[PDB]
Amino acid sequence: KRIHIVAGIIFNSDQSEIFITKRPDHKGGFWEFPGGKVEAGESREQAMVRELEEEIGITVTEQQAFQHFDFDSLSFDFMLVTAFDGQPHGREGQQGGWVKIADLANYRFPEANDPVVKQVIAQF
Repeated sequence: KRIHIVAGIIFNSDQSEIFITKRPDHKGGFWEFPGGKVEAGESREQAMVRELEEEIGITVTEQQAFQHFDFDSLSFDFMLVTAFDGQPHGREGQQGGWVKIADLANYRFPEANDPVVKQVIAQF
C-alpha cells in the first residue's frame, strides 16, 4: 500500500532564500522542506497547496515539480514554490527559518532531503 508525500522549497522573490521548518522534537531532530500526505481526492499539486496553508500560512500561486524520489512503498514529490500570498510562519507550532541558500548546507536534514538540499544549492 502506497503513501505519497509532497514537500516544498519555498522561495523568496530573489530566490536567494528558502523557508524551512523544524517540528517540536515530537521523533528525530531535523529541518525539512514543509509538506504532508496527499489525500485520496486530490492531486499532488492540490495536496501541496493545501498543506502549505495548514503548515505555514501561505496561499500558493506558482509552483513547479522540482524532483521526485522513490523508496522501497514511499513516493516523494518536491516542488518549487516561487509565488504565494501570505507570508510563511510556523502555524503548527514548528520552528521556521528563512535561510540563505548559501547557508543551507549549515543545517541538519534527514537523509531523505539531502539530494534535494543539494539540488537547490546546485541550482543556486
